[PDB]
Amino acid sequence: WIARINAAVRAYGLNYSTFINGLKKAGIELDRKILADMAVRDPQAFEQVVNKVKEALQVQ
Repeated sequence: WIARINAAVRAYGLNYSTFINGLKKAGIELDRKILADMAVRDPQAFEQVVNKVKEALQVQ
């Protein structure tokens, strides 16, 4: 539950590393292992986490 996170976020432009920082900016300490299930396998809830880190990080 590591490179599945990488594999999920590389669609956007995040390389998991910048996503990682933006998780803390969101204040949601996630994708640590076994969210990464949802990252690939539940793309509905994946898009929610991404949405929160998108405002918190990217578009902030």
